[PDB]
Amino acid sequence: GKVYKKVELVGTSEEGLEAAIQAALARARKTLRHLDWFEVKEIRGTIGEAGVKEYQVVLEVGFRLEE
Amino acid sequence: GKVYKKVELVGTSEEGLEAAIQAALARARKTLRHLDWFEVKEIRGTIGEAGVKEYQVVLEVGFRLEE
Amino acid sequence: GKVYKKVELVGTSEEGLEAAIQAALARARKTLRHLDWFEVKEIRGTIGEAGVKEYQVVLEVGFRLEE
Amino acid sequence: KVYKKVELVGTSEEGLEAAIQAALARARKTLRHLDWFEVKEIRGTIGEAGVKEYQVVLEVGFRLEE
Amino acid sequence: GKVYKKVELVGTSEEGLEAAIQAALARARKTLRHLDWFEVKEIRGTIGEAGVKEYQVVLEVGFRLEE
Amino acid sequence: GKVYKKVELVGTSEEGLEAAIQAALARARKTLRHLDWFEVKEIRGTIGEAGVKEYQVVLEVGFRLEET
Amino acid sequence: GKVYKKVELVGTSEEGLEAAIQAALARARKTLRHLDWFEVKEIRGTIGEAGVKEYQVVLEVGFRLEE
Amino acid sequence: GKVYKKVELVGTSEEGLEAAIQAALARARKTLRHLDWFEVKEIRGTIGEAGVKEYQVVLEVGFRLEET
Amino acid sequence: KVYKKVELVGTSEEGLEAAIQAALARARKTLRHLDWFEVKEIRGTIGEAGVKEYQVVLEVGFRLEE
Amino acid sequence: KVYKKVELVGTSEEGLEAAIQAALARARKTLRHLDWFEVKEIRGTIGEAGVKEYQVVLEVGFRLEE
Amino acid sequence: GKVYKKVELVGTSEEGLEAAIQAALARARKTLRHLDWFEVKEIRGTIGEAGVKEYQVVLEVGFRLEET
Amino acid sequence: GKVYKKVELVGTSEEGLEAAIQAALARARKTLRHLDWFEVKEIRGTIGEAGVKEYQVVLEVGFRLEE
Ligand SMILES: Cc1cc2nc3c(=O)[nH]c(=O)nc-3n(C[C@H](O)[C@H](O)[C@H](O)COP(=O)(O)OP(=O)(O)OC[C@H]3O[C@@H](n4cnc5c(N)ncnc54)[C@H](O)[C@@H]3O)c2cc1C
Ligand SMILES: Cc1cc2nc3c(=O)[nH]c(=O)nc-3n(C[C@H](O)[C@H](O)[C@H](O)COP(=O)(O)OP(=O)(O)OC[C@H]3O[C@@H](n4cnc5c(N)ncnc54)[C@H](O)[C@@H]3O)c2cc1C
Ligand SMILES: Cc1cc2nc3c(=O)[nH]c(=O)nc-3n(C[C@H](O)[C@H](O)[C@H](O)COP(=O)(O)OP(=O)(O)OC[C@H]3O[C@@H](n4cnc5c(N)ncnc54)[C@H](O)[C@@H]3O)c2cc1C
Ligand SMILES: Cc1cc2nc3c(=O)[nH]c(=O)nc-3n(C[C@H](O)[C@H](O)[C@H](O)COP(=O)(O)OP(=O)(O)OC[C@H]3O[C@@H](n4cnc5c(N)ncnc54)[C@H](O)[C@@H]3O)c2cc1C
Ligand SMILES: Cc1cc2nc3c(=O)[nH]c(=O)nc-3n(C[C@H](O)[C@H](O)[C@H](O)COP(=O)(O)OP(=O)(O)OC[C@H]3O[C@@H](n4cnc5c(N)ncnc54)[C@H](O)[C@@H]3O)c2cc1C
Ligand SMILES: Cc1cc2nc3c(=O)[nH]c(=O)nc-3n(C[C@H](O)[C@H](O)[C@H](O)COP(=O)(O)OP(=O)(O)OC[C@H]3O[C@@H](n4cnc5c(N)ncnc54)[C@H](O)[C@@H]3O)c2cc1C
Ligand SMILES: Cc1cc2nc3c(=O)[nH]c(=O)nc-3n(C[C@H](O)[C@H](O)[C@H](O)COP(=O)(O)OP(=O)(O)OC[C@H]3O[C@@H](n4cnc5c(N)ncnc54)[C@H](O)[C@@H]3O)c2cc1C
Ligand SMILES: Cc1cc2nc3c(=O)[nH]c(=O)nc-3n(C[C@H](O)[C@H](O)[C@H](O)COP(=O)(O)OP(=O)(O)OC[C@H]3O[C@@H](n4cnc5c(N)ncnc54)[C@H](O)[C@@H]3O)c2cc1C
Ligand SMILES: Cc1cc2nc3c(=O)[nH]c(=O)nc-3n(C[C@H](O)[C@H](O)[C@H](O)COP(=O)(O)OP(=O)(O)OC[C@H]3O[C@@H](n4cnc5c(N)ncnc54)[C@H](O)[C@@H]3O)c2cc1C
Ligand SMILES: Cc1cc2nc3c(=O)[nH]c(=O)nc-3n(C[C@H](O)[C@H](O)[C@H](O)COP(=O)(O)OP(=O)(O)OC[C@H]3O[C@@H](n4cnc5c(N)ncnc54)[C@H](O)[C@@H]3O)c2cc1C
Ligand SMILES: Cc1cc2nc3c(=O)[nH]c(=O)nc-3n(C[C@H](O)[C@H](O)[C@H](O)COP(=O)(O)OP(=O)(O)OC[C@H]3O[C@@H](n4cnc5c(N)ncnc54)[C@H](O)[C@@H]3O)c2cc1C
Ligand SMILES: Cc1cc2nc3c(=O)[nH]c(=O)nc-3n(C[C@H](O)[C@H](O)[C@H](O)COP(=O)(O)OP(=O)(O)OC[C@H]3O[C@@H](n4cnc5c(N)ncnc54)[C@H](O)[C@@H]3O)c2cc1C
Ligand SMILES: [K+]
Ligand SMILES: [K+]
Ligand SMILES: [K+]
Ligand SMILES: [K+]
Repeated sequence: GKVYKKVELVGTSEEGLEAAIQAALARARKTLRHLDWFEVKEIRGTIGEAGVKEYQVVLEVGFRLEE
Repeated sequence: GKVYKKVELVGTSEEGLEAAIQAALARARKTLRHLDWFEVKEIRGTIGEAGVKEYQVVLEVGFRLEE
Repeated sequence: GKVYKKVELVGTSEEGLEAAIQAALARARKTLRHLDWFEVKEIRGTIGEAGVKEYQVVLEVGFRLEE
Repeated sequence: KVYKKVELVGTSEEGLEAAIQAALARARKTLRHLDWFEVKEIRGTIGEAGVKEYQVVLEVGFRLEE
Repeated sequence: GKVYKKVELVGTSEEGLEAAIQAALARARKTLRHLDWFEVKEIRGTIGEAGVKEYQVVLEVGFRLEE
Repeated sequence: GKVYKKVELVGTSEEGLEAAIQAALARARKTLRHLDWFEVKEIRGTIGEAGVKEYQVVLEVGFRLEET
Repeated sequence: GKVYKKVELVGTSEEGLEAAIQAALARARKTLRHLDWFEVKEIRGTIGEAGVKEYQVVLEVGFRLEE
Repeated sequence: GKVYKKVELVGTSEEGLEAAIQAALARARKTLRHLDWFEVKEIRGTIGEAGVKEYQVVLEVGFRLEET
Repeated sequence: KVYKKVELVGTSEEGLEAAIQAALARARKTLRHLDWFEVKEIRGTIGEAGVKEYQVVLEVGFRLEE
Repeated sequence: KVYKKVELVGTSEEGLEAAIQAALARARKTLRHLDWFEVKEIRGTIGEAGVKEYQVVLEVGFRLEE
Repeated sequence: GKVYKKVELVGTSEEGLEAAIQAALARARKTLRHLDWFEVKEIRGTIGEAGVKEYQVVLEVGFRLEET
Repeated sequence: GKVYKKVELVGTSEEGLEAAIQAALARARKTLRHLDWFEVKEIRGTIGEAGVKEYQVVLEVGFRLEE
């Protein structure tokens, strides 16, 4: 039947988790078609003078392949 | 001693992670008593024209059983 | 063929590990029939003035579903 | 929407798909809005002729009424 | 020495597990050369009116990279 | 009380998953006694010109050991 | 070369996940130097009349050791 | 240097966890040499009319192999 | 509130509970506000009479002073 | 910034580091802004003289162009 | 079809990781046949006055079993 | 009986894996007594102009606690 592919991306944001996820999805849309779902694999980040410097959300993005 | 039960629910929200968690907990309260804690097992979601379509947070909800 | 169900319970006891497991199984028997096996998922607990206060054993209890 | 996941173990002497079908058929007896499943484990018992009973442990997700 | 690459695909089929796996490998062959092995990561699916609707097998496909 | 042992085998077959599992169990039967249960640890395989070449199912086979 | 140490902390907040993470990082800065990165290990929490009572984020905080 | 081997056994006992572990170690001693350490992999069991029927502790037993 | 988790390995020739008690007793010597523990691993050494030393690896959580 | 992670398996008859270097060298052929790697698995093949080929499965992270 | 078996061994060496892996494979060769692949499960070791004393690599060794 | 403690360190080195492990153990010895064993949790690193820049080995170091 249909076949999907999953790519692993890492979105980042200085503001929050949702923002980091949205950033990765927005970049994905630039070159990928038929984006369907995502799975968060890891949540990490860097530390700076303001506490969190960058939130880094590692996720798998699943999209349908064309035939 | 006391015995607790853990049920697995999936809360969803178009707005964010916390909202999805709160949605699952609110639904849990409708039929379950003595809700005590929760554990997030997975964070995933669907993708749409606005990026994230639905955030889906899979969690275990622990509550005390009556004797 | 036959179908079984697994429920997740957390047995607790101030006596010890075995007692915590037994507490969960005793409560399970109150509303579940055809209890067959259990699987320990986690062993944890609270700390008191002189050591372990309450042992908490998270387990899955498997039982056969009726007709 | 809020979904719930229950854990069932389907069994069958025939094969993996049959074991999964057995669990879903029983789920349907009392659960509405069945949507997806996830296989957690595949195991089974052994007899003189090899596999006696195939056992598929799965999580079944369904939408809760609101 | 040689270097291989692994891509993550989700093969789907309404026929069964093997068919889902075969669907993923058939699509992989369309754009990937020197396909060598696969590893199943997850088996899941959707539910229909009378049982499994679509089987979905998440797998990693390993292939040798060219010069 | 009783003690069981678990051996890890990889059954293979060009036919399918069930056939691969059965191949491992058939082999275990040649030199082991009291085979009771199995647990699938991994499912993988090789690829050929027609898709799956060989299905490979990694499993643990549990059997009862004879009493002292 | 350089050597880092990782400590496990649990930040809490009644308001959200990011707030809980920031709380742990702020406490870490009180006694630790050279804070560099963090990794979320678990997200859980307590339940109250308002739904979530306390969000609890378990994280590893990595920092460089001095020589 | 030295090489060790690990075997997987499931000790059982109606008495408790420690007893189940001891049962597996006692059995390992019958045919193995240089038993050094063990690691509990899983704790499970069967259920009877009075709660736990049989405790089952799955463990890996590590032992030293004789030098070449 | 902010908590910290440390990893200790309690040991005892007696049993699992005794091993856990040993780790908690040592934790109490230098750590305040001990609240909970989580068993990470259960292992041990072997002697001529079976278990020599039971070893319980656990994480101990305690509240940090503010 | 947004990064991407690809999974490669480097191999070498020499050792672990050489296997890792092999994967990174191939990655560099088509991927820009290579930043970090994570070893997922270490395995290999066996021959008459022991290890034939060391195989290191790793994830390679790189920054995507914006 | 064909069936393989996997044994778990811990190779050790004061020299390094590769040497530890090689030690386990050399030992496996003494009593096993058709050794085909290995998988590292864990890397650990002991500590001495000069840092690492003994490297210990836990691995699974897969080999083909003879046909029925 | 005896009680041991495990600390998590990340040894780094531009020389190789063993060197990274040795760096962590050398630093550990500076403030920890009765060092006994170590367990590798992760192997990772940074990438430079011609390959691995810095190897980073995350490990747990176990040592015996004193009276
Ligand atoms: C392994 C697996 C895991 C899954 N996990 C989840 C989960 O966690 N939650 C969940 O709710 N569902 C999940 N799904 C279901 C998934 O999100 C889809 O609903 C399902 O796979 C059906 O997809 P499709 O065939 O319609 O693909 P689609 O890609 O939806 O099919 C064509 C559609 O693509 C749209 N499209 C075209 N260009 C683009 C573009 N550039 N970007 C985006 N869309 C575009 C078109 O408008 C068209 O309607 C999962 C599926 C699989 C296989
Ligand atoms: C395996 C396990 C994991 C845990 N993990 C955590 C954790 O991550 N974080 C943490 O802080 N604690 C955790 N706990 C502790 C837990 O949250 C409780 O504080 C503890 O178990 C004591 O619960 P209880 O017996 O007071 O139950 P309770 O259910 O609190 O006992 C009775 C109480 O129920 C209340 N109640 C009645 N009806 C309802 C209702 N409909 N909804 C809600 N409450 C109602 C009553 O007002 C009454 O005070 C965990 C406990 C276990 C066993
Ligand atoms: C995924 C899976 C994992 C398993 N893991 C293990 C394991 O770790 N260890 C192990 O040893 N086995 C394990 N088993 C086997 C299991 O424990 C059973 O032996 C097996 O599933 C067969 O169960 P059954 O059909 O006989 O069920 P049963 O529940 O034994 O069938 C009905 C029985 O229930 C009794 N019963 C029900 N309610 C009552 C009551 N109120 N009062 C008195 N009697 C009552 C009846 O008298 C009757 O004999 C596992 C099975 C599966 C499917
Ligand atoms: C955590 C999570 C993981 C997911 N994983 C996957 C995945 O792996 N693959 C994938 O493809 N999708 C996956 N999904 C998506 C899922 O399959 C659904 O498509 C999605 O959740 C939307 O469901 P719904 O609200 O339409 O529910 P539905 O349950 O579809 O809504 C009501 C439907 O129930 C039917 N119904 C109720 N009772 C009966 C009955 N007795 N007999 C027949 N029909 C009946 C009605 O006819 C009606 O159409 C996932 C979703 C979540 C939240
Ligand atoms: C990390 C890892 C894990 C592995 N896991 C397994 C496992 O689970 N099971 C197992 O059995 N093996 C496994 N292997 C082994 C693997 O399957 C290969 O046998 C091994 O890597 C050697 O591959 P190769 O260099 O011969 O590649 P190949 O891809 O076999 O080399 C080139 C071949 O590709 C053919 N080819 C390419 N494109 C086409 C085309 N379009 N039409 C026709 N022919 C074409 C050529 O004719 C040529 O013979 C694994 C290997 C690694 C590195
Ligand atoms: C850790 C653990 C996990 C388990 N998981 C499961 C599970 O997933 N599912 C489940 O249903 N049960 C499971 N069990 C239960 C198991 O399958 C047994 O039913 C139970 O342990 C009782 O075994 P026994 O003492 O009767 O052993 P045995 O005496 O070995 O039982 C009789 C068995 O011996 C075999 N046998 C007899 N003679 C021979 C011979 N000459 N050659 C080869 N075989 C022979 C028979 O075919 C039969 O299966 C589990 C048990 C344990 C301890
Ligand atoms: C195992 C591992 C995992 C990693 N994971 C990630 C990741 O997920 N994401 C990522 O982006 N990077 C990650 N890194 C990289 C990490 O964040 C650093 O960028 C890198 O390790 C270099 O650190 P450093 O030597 O400069 O240390 P630094 O501590 O940055 O070196 C000295 C610096 O400390 C500053 N400093 C002094 N006092 C304090 C204080 N009290 N609090 C804070 N800073 C102070 C000084 O101003 C000075 O510039 C990881 C590194 C390792 C080893
Ligand atoms: C991967 C790994 C993990 C480890 N994990 C742990 C751990 O969790 N905890 C820990 O404390 N140590 C652990 N160890 C250390 C281990 O227990 C040994 O102390 C160490 O490996 C040194 O062993 P050895 O070379 O002295 O072996 P051996 O020569 O096997 O040591 C002497 C042992 O032989 C036994 N023995 C002698 N004759 C016989 C006989 N005739 N029949 C049966 N047994 C006999 C003795 O009872 C004694 O235990 C681990 C080692 C490795 C490699
Ligand atoms: C990530 C996480 C996981 C959790 N998991 C669980 C779980 O599995 N089970 C569960 O039941 N709960 C669990 N909890 C809840 C936990 O046990 C506490 O109930 C909760 O964190 C609230 O702690 P507190 O702020 O009251 O701290 P406390 O430390 O209880 O506050 C101060 C207390 O310290 C005592 N104290 C300080 N020094 C000493 C001393 N030397 N001797 C004696 N007493 C002393 C004081 O008497 C005082 O009562 C968890 C919490 C978190 C954050
Ligand atoms: C999820 C995650 C995990 C991480 N884990 C770790 C970790 O384990 N350890 C750690 O230390 N850090 C880790 N990091 C941090 C990482 O290594 C980077 O330091 C960080 O992501 C910042 O990268 P950058 O934006 O500067 O990208 P860069 O790619 O460094 O930015 C552009 C650079 O690319 C170079 N470049 C491009 N093409 C070529 C070419 N062909 N040849 C040579 N140079 C070229 C340019 O010269 C330029 O300097 C992690 C980061 C994330 C997001
Ligand atoms: C679950 C699984 C995982 C795998 N993972 C990998 C992987 O990670 N990487 C990879 O490259 N391949 C992997 N393989 C492939 C594997 O290494 C084999 O290439 C493949 O299974 C084919 O084996 P065979 O049937 O030729 O066996 P065999 O007949 O065993 O193959 C010949 C082998 O026998 C050995 N041999 C012959 N005579 C002797 C003797 N007298 N003493 C000792 N040894 C002798 C040779 O040295 C040679 O290696 C995997 C296979 C499976 C089933
Ligand atoms: C959970 C667990 C896991 C284990 N895993 C392994 C494993 O993977 N491999 C393995 O082989 N073993 C393993 N072990 C065994 C471990 O390495 C020890 O051999 C065992 O715990 C016994 O330790 P001990 O009590 O002798 O401690 P020790 O620390 O050996 O006791 C005190 C010793 O420290 C020395 N010392 C302290 N500071 C200094 C100093 N500054 N200068 C000189 N000497 C100093 C003293 O001279 C004295 O001999 C494990 C043990 C446990 C509990
Ligand atoms: K958030
Ligand atoms: K099948
Ligand atoms: K006990
Ligand atoms: K090395």
